[PDB]
Amino acid sequence: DQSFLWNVFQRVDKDRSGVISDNELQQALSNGTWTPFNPVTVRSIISMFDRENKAGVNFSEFTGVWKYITDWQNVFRTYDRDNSGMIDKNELKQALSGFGYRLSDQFHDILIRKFDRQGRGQIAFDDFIQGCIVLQRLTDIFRRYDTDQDGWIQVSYEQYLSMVFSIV
Amino acid sequence: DQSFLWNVFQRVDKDRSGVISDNELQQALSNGTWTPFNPVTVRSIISMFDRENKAGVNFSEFTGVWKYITDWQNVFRTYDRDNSGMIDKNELKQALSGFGYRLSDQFHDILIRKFDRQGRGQIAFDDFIQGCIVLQRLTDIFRRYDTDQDGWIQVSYEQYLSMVFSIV
Ligand SMILES: [Mg+2]
Ligand SMILES: [Mg+2]
Ligand SMILES: [Mg+2]
Ligand SMILES: [Mg+2]
Ligand SMILES: [Mg+2]
Ligand SMILES: [Mg+2]
Repeated sequence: DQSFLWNVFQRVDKDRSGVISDNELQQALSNGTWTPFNPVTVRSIISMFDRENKAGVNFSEFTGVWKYITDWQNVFRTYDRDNSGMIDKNELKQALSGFGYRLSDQFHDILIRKFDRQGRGQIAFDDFIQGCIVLQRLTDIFRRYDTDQDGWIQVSYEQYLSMVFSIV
Repeated sequence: DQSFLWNVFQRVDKDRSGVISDNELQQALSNGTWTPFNPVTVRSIISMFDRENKAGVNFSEFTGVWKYITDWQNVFRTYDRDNSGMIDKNELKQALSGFGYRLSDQFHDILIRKFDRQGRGQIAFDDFIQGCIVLQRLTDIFRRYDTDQDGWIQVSYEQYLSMVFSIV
C-alpha cells in the first residue's frame, strides 16, 4: 500500500527533505522500553537500505526499511509471550532455531550478555535486531572459511588478522 | 622530572579540574599533519592509564601518559627519515620488525590501508600508534589460542564467535 507508506514517510521525514536521516528514523521507532531505540541498530538499518551513502533513506528505500522493521516486529511479537517488551533465553533459543542457527544452550547466555543493553538478562526489540544482524554477518564469514562444512576452521596468523580486519 | 611534568599537566588540564579529559589531551597533541589527533587513539591512551573509569587521567596517571606518548614519538621520529610527518612501507617494516613482529611484505600494505586516515599510502604518528595498539591486542589473542606455536589456530563455530565477541 504505497498510499499508506507515503503518509508514514511524510510523518517520519520531519525536516521534509525527502530523506529520512538516522535521527528521524530513531525518533519514529519504539523499542518497547521507554528508552531511545539503539542508535547502532538504526545505523545498521539505514546503511542496509541507503543505496547512495547519504546517511538516510528516500521514499523508495524507506518502503524496504518499513517492511524490514515490520518483519522483525512480527518475529519479536511472536516470542514475547508475556508482552513484556523483552524475550528470555528460552524464547531466544526458539527464535534463533527458527532462523536455522545451531547454537548450544550456554551460547544463548553469551548472546544475551553481549547484546542486552538493559542488563536484566532478557533482550528487547532493538537489541534483538542488532544481535541478529551481527550473528548473521559473523556466521556468513565463518561459512565462507569452513569449506569442509565440519563446524571448524583453521587459519594462519595473517589470515586471522585479515579476517578480523574484515569485521571491525 | 616531576616539576617539569606538573607544569605540562597544568597547561593541558585547561578546566583546572585535576583531571585531563579525552578532549583536553587531544587539544594538546600534534599528529604532524595539521588535523585533529585521531580521537580513537586518544581514547585508547586515556583508557590505558585511567585507573578509575573517569574518562580522564589525574596527574599521577598523566606521568605515565606522557612517557607513553614520548616513547612513541621517539620511535616514530627515528623512522620518519625525511621528516615528512609520515612513515612509508619500508620504514614501517623496520619499525614493526624492531618490535618483534613477523609479517609478510604484502601484509604491510594491508596494515597501512587499514589504519592510514590520510589516504596517501603512508602512516602518520597518531594512526601509527593506533595501528600498533590494535596489532598488539590482536596478536596477543592469537598467541593465546596458538598453543602449539606453529602460526596456525583451529577453532569451532562457537569458539570463533566468542573470540570475535572478545575483540569488538
Ligand atoms: Mg528528512
Ligand atoms: Mg517477554
Ligand atoms: Mg572446517
Ligand atoms: Mg581537566
Ligand atoms: Mg616521512
Ligand atoms: Mg597452532
